[PDB]
Amino acid sequence: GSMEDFVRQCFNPMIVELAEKAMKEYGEDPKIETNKFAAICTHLEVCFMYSDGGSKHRFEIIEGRDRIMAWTVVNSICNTTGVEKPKFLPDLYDYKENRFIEIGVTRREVHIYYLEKANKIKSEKTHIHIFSFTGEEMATKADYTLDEESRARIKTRLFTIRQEMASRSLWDSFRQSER
Ligand SMILES: CCCCC(=O)C1=C(O)C(=O)c2c(O)c(O)cc(O)c2C1=O
Ligand SMILES: [Cl-]
Ligand SMILES: [Mg+2]
Ligand SMILES: [Mn+2]
Repeated sequence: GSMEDFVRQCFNPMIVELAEKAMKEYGEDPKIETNKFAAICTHLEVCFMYSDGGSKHRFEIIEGRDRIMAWTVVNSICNTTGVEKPKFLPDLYDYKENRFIEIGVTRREVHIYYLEKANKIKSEKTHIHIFSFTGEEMATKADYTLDEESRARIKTRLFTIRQEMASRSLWDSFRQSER
């Protein structure tokens, strides 16, 4: 109950509505699966923060879009470059280094998640980039895409959430709840 409260206090209304949508599409109730709610909100925020990271329109956002537009963006980019169309929707496209990006956000250790992602997606083409709430980060062939300045600004936001969750005692539960 106080997590739902937190979610609507801490996150911008656009992120909140996108999350509710994304959850209801799998039949999960945000008022009930409140730890998934917060987890989705955070993932989306990082995506949006990451996309502002570098040069102006360095990145095309794919996450947060409906499936048709999402795929329109993908199919369009593979048609005009020739980079292998992926088997799943990624999170961004990097116009500077011509590759898609999967972004992950983990409550566990950053190596455990990176493994699951790598095996989950296969397609050697795409890029992975994990963040934690404790400031850890792991990237594909250790290539961190953004500059250290913008990267820290994300990890700093992720920490404050961890703290502000802990402040309301919600964190202990939120950390055990990742599947
Ligand atoms: C299990 C198969 C279902 C697909 C799914 O729910 C996910 C996404 O669409 C997605 O876009 C996604 C991230 O972007 C992500 O960073 C972590 C994830 O765990 C997911 C997902 O798990
Ligand atoms: Cl807000
Ligand atoms: Mg969007
Ligand atoms: Mn992702």
